Amino acid sequence: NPTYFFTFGDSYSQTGFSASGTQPSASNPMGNPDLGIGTTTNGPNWIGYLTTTENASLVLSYNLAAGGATIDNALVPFYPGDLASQFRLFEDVYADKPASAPWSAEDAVFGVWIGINDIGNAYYSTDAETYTPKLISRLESLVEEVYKNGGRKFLFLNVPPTSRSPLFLEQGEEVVKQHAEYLSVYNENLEGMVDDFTKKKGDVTTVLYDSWSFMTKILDDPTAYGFPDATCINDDGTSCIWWDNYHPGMKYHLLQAEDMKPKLRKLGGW
Repeated sequence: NPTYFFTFGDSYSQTGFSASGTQPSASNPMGNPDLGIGTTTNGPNWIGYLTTTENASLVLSYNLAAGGATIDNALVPFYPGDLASQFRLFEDVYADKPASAPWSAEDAVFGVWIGINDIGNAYYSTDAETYTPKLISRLESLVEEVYKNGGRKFLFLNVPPTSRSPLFLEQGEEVVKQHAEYLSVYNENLEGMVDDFTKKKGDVTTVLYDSWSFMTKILDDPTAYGFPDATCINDDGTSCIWWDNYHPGMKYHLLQAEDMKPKLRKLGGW
């Protein structure tokens, strides 16, 4: 009795899963590539950890996330594999519940972690209070497609403090601040959307995971988590919070997955 965990997102979530590659099974829950390959962490990422280390029962991971993704290239554009295209890939291969992924409302969990790149590319050129509702409304319409297919369990991660990644710190404290203020508005509107959707549907199970506060706790007191400081970079993924100037390493992703486990019990796999 597996949980079918379909995920959508950006480079904080990518593993390089191909819908034409080896498919998830009990003996191979990630499908492809091997657990620990394809990420921006030097090892497993939060999805790999949730699927294989923090799981309370069998979880099968179909990870559609792609580096460079924004919500929809008609709003903030980046790479062709935006979130809209990831939902299209889902619609093309898994939405009709094929024998290879025979999911149902009671055993499918749809996880979305998006907005890092939308905010990263729009925080200085748009007004947060009126532009972020357009981003969030487009996210909600994508979620509605999965709802129409029969999905009922949803996991949303808010945007973490990429304002304090080395890439942003180097642009100056006032840019860190402008980005952080915009991001806060986005995350508030995301929360409102998840709450409104949950109430309006009445038949869904949802979790909004506050990655922002979790990461912020570590950045504020890095040595309490085994990191020497909040700014160093090490591509080993474990010596520093940062694997490169914009992405956290496997040690951070493991701490996040361990933090998420109790909050995901209600979704069935944890």
